[PDB]
Order: sequence, then structure tokens, then C-alpha cells
Amino acid sequence: GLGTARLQLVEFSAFVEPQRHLFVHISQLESVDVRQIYDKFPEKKGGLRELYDRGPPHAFFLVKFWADLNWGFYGVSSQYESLEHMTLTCSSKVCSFGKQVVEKVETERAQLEDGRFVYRLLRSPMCEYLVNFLHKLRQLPERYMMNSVLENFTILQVVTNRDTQELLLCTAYVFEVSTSERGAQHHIYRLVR
Ligand SMILES: O=C(Nc1ccccc1)N1CCN(C(=O)c2cccc(OCCC3CCCCC3)c2)CC1
Repeated sequence: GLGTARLQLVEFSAFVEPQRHLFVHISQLESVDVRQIYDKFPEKKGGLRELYDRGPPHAFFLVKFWADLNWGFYGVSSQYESLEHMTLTCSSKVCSFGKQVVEKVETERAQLEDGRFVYRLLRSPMCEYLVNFLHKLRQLPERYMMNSVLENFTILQVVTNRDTQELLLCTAYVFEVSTSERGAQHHIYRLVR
């Protein structure tokens, strides 16, 4: 789906609870040129461009969400799996108008489960910054204003092998807002050059 032979994303949701509301969701394939988006993330201090050339190009993905912003615990869940036992490092960078405003580094060790190696991060507190961002966003009176604010906002996520530092996955996230009758949606694209 979204990943490599070495690491597969199986689940991802961002949500709010009081039986829950998913802002965005991936459950479990066209291409895009990293060129079109180079200016959206950190300029050169280890951006989509420093990263992309260092390889390996098959690891880079673009994900466009159409978030459901009509609706408590603010959480994110993710689940990866692999056939090799690793400890994963996950750098997340939140970028607003190109400026990196947040960097988060997390770690997760493989748990063996049903012949596979599973990496789970279930109901982790959503970042301070995105929660507050969400509360300002929901008050805009028109979807096209939400999209205007969001066209300046991206998240770049880099998952590496912690004990080798091989890059396993690098995802760039861009966002729009869906309406009510259509809920969340995404499209996973592949970053080429
Ligand atoms: O896998 C993770 N850690 C991990 C730890 C060890 C090993 C592997 C992985 N994660 C934690 C960090 N993550 C995010 O902060 C994040 C990324 C994309 C969307 C998002 O929320 C969407 C909320 C807003 C966005 C703006 C308006 C619309 C809704 C949050 C991603 C998941």
C-alpha cells in the first residue's frame, strides 16, 4: 500500500474522542514529482530535498488528506509491520509557510505477533500544536478559507532504522478539508524525479 518490502504502514488515524471522530485515516498507484513540492518543506536543513537524493527513492511518498473538520481526547494511532526485527526512529516535522515549527522524534520497538513484526503507537496524545491548530481551523466559516490556511501547512515524516539509520519511509503530508457528506479521504502518491 504505502511502504517498502522492509516496512509497511498498516494503519493511521488522527481523531478526537468524547465512538470517535477521525480527522484523517489510512486503512489496510499514481506518481508525483518531488519537484512540484520542494518549496513546501524545510529549505535545505534536511528537507524533502536533502533527504530525497540521499536515497533510496522508492521510500518516499506523498499523501494528500481531505480532513473531516466537523464535530474530548485528541489522539493519533499508527501501526507498521515488517519481516525484520528493528527498532524504528520517527522524525516528524510540522512546517507552516515553509518554516519548520515543530520537530518530534519518537521511537518504537518491534513486537512479534502472528509471524510478523508489528510496530504500534496507539492513542498517543496528539501534538500540542496540531490540537490548537485544529481549534482555530474549525471556526473558519467556509471550507475555502480552511483550504487557504491549509495550503501553507505540511508535515514531513521520516522513519529510519534506529540501529543502522537506513531510511525506511519518508512521507510528505498535505491537507485540504472535505465536506460533511463525504468524510475523510486520502490519496497516496509516489515521489519520483
Ligand atoms: O506514526 C507516528 N509516530 C511513529 C512513532 C514511531 C514509529 C513510527 C511512527 N505518528 C505520530 C506523529 N504524526 C503526526 O503528528 C501527524 C501526521 C499526519 C497527520 C496528523 O494529524 C492530522 C491532524 C491535522 C493535521 C492538520 C489539519 C488536519 C488534521 C498527525 C504521525 C503519526
